[PDB]
Amino acid sequence: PPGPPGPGPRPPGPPGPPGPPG
Amino acid sequence: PPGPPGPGPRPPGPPGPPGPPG
Amino acid sequence: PPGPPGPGPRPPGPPGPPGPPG
Repeated sequence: PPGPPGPGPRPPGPPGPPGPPG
Repeated sequence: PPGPPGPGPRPPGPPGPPGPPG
Repeated sequence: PPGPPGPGPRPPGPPGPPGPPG
């Protein structure tokens, strides 16, 4: 008969924007 | 009596922080 | 049969580049 559903593993986000202007 | 359990797929994280001060 | 698949948790991205000089 049918089995129950199996959560997957945890990639990184993209880089942040450039820092504060000097 | 049930079948065996089915892991799901691995999303990307949020943007990184702003970089260091200029 | 085995059940259906179970998505996992979403790291923050790296810091951005240095801010522009001023």
